[PDB]
Amino acid sequence: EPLDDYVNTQGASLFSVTKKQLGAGSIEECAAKCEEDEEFTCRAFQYHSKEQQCVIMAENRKSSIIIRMRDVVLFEKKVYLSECKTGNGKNYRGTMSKTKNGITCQKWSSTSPHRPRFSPATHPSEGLEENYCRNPDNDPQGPWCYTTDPEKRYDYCDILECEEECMHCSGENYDGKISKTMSGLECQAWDSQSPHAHGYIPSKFPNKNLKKNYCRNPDRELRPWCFTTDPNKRWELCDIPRCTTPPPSSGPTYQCLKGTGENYRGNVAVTVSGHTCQHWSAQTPHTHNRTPENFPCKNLDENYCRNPDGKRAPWCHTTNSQVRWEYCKIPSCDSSPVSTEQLAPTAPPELTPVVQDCYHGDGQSYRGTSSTTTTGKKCQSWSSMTPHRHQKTPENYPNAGLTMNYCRNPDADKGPWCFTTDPSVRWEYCNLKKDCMFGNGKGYRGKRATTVTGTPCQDWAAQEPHRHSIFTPETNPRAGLEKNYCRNPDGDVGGPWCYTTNPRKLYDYCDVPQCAAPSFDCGKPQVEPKKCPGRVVGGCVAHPHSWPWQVSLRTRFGMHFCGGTLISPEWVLTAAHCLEKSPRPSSYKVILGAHQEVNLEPHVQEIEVSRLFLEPTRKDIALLKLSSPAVITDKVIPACLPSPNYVVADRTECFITGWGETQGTFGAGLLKEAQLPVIENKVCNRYEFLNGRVQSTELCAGHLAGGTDSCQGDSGGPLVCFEKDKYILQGVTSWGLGCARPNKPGVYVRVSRFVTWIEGVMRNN
Repeated sequence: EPLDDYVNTQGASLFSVTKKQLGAGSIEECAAKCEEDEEFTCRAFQYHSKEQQCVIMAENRKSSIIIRMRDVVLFEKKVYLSECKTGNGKNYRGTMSKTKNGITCQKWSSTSPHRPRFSPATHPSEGLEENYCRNPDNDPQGPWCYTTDPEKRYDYCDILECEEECMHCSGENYDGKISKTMSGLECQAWDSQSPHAHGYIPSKFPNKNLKKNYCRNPDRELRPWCFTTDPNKRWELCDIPRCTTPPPSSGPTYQCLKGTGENYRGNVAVTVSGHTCQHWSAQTPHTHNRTPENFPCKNLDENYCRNPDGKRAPWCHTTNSQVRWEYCKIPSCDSSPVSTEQLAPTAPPELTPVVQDCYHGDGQSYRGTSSTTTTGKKCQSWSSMTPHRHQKTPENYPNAGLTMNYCRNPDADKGPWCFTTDPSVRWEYCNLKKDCMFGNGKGYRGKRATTVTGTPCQDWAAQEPHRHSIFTPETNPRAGLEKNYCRNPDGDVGGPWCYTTNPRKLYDYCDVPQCAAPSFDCGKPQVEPKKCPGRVVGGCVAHPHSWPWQVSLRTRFGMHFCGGTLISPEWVLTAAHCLEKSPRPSSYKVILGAHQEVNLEPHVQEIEVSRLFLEPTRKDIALLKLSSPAVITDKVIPACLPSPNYVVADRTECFITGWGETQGTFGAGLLKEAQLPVIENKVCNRYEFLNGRVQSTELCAGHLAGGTDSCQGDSGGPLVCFEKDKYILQGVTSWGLGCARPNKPGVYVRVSRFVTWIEGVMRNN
């Protein structure tokens, strides 16, 4: 199959020895454009995917120094990662770190130990690089290394033996082939809209490796697992033949102080706390969670003790119990750690609401990612975090050429860019720089075709000038992408542009401006918005209506406890957890536009939802449809189509609009906010924490480290999809009460389960 040698964690490239450059637009086309040349089997490759420009580097991290950006990808085919062979040799590209007897980096092309068997040029495509391990001479033994010590070579210690169905070395090698279970039942597809309305096809975050249904165990359970086809068993332990080896050697170790702290040679253990601790002859008879036989020979000097994980010191036991997480504190020149890595957001709106007159045209193409602006001010010194707040720093990616005060290419989107130190623009240029649209394509039921080049583009089904195998319009057909009509697949916040009739460049815009849809569009900030990092409970801020997509859901007198969402001139979604108990007549209440509790003002929509509602089954998905049509206004925005058959994104953040209580100032008044991601598929439904206490067909949100759901008042708001570049909809925000309950969010309500009335009544009212 054309896919089965790719596994990468991304964001890198290099200042390589020699370099090469081509183009392509699809993934199967690789099998007729990349492998066909003899020049090398690419030890790194660099396909900048969004604009068909493609690159490759003749040498890699095994021989040269690194660079990084967003969308910049040191692709490394599993051949150059092949820490193995089986049988007489086939793909081995070892790099072995540290043996029983202390071998590490020394080279093939060294004439010592014995008359030179290989050097990098001695075959054109088997990679006889520096020290790095190979099966070259038809010599069938496989794992061995050339060394400073002649004594012996071929034996079954550093010959690793990957029985690939479970753990070896770090336990990351979980790319197994089996799928079967302890019960003898079988496991659900991720590959259709039945039996269940969802799938895990490869265009989602790659480190999951979720191919079809084979064993994935990313958090290392004691036995493998996943979702049974049977919705009664639902998910369960996977079951397999036995395991033994594990083929360990001297393995991995750190070269500077990111490390575990195991190597604590010290002749003491001192702290301010006490006197002395445990020589485990003291185990008589209280057994301890660590004892010396599980550290078999590791410098336990009678018993000056030795580190059991965490950081740079011992923290073991004493016959007293004051604090067991007391580490030793010996004064010495040990170490200098700092916080680390990842991400790129906190971006500015570049002053577009009536555009500040310091930008030109639609930026039709600039030789990579760039269609970018020229608003133009002062650059960031990349050896300081400066100036105004943004989520990450140069010392997150330090080896990427980021020494001196080097101006260096950051994260691709603008083209060659620098963090611009000014309120009018937060990024610009790297300091050594040499039938028309609904707007965003999602279900654009139309057929204009313009470029700024004027006339129609190419049809994406066609193979001249641009070409594809997979990405035919028919392959992604849900509202039609046929013929030479306009389609932005980005649906970009920058507006409609397309992979034009113009060959081999970024895009082109229409001849045509965006027709207006504000305050009825899916959920757009039209004045492009301010943003801040969140990850504080309740709310750091209560902004003047830049969250305008607001309905408040209220008692019979009109006191405030819930929220809500318009979805047409009469259609609405809200919560119901004050309802959700008895099928009464008109008096429970809804307000359309109060960003606040009792403190309304008369510009808000204040015709009550006299015609309350609840489903043919009572569920909190209340379409509190308006009696009348709405009285829409700019600080009171509907969502729209609450559709089934869409699916939410994953691991990234969702959001809720929050009419909850304050915590830390005045006791009542105003709406606050929460940003909150997808939870891992092994939390609620599981043996330890709960054993199945909640009905998982409702949709959640929650961090890797705490938050809320929709609190009081937050309830019922637009259940905002962060998809197709600006907010749209899946379900309604459910209930809410009880602020800040640590790491315990709650319900949001799905539409497909009750669709015959939930999407039914809202037809053309």
